[PDB]
Amino acid sequence: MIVKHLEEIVDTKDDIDTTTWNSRRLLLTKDGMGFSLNDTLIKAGTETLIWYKNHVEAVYCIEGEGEIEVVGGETYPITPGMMYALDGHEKHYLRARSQMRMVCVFNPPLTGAEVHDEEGTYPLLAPITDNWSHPQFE
Ligand SMILES: CC1=N[C@H](C(=O)O)CCN1
Ligand SMILES: [Fe+3]
Repeated sequence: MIVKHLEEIVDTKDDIDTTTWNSRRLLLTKDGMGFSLNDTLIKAGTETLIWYKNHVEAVYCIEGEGEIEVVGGETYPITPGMMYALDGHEKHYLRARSQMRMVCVFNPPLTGAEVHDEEGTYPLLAPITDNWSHPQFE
């Protein structure tokens, strides 16, 4: 039996932060379920190109608005309750207008290595700057 909680996973090694998303890993390869499961926040304003050549992924949007454009296919608006699945290993752009909370399922499981690698993703547009700077720490 396995029990976890999002509020324990955030700000933790299972919460992987990138320029365009924040991925809270719920079931890992270690957990041995046959799939990985996470809760990903795609940040407002971002664009990411995505292509998983070695996995199929299901995505279920429970918050926010955006779209997914399939390279060589259609463009599908994302809203709460929309779900898409890349059974065809589709190359695609993922765009968030507001922050999107996505529940995600990978088959086979992603590994910590692939997540940290950012295997299959290419972030193209980051969120707008909050006036921050690396050499500024005031
Ligand atoms: C569609 C997507 N999957 C990744 C994941 O759930 O690991 C998060 C970033 N975006
Ligand atoms: Fe995706």
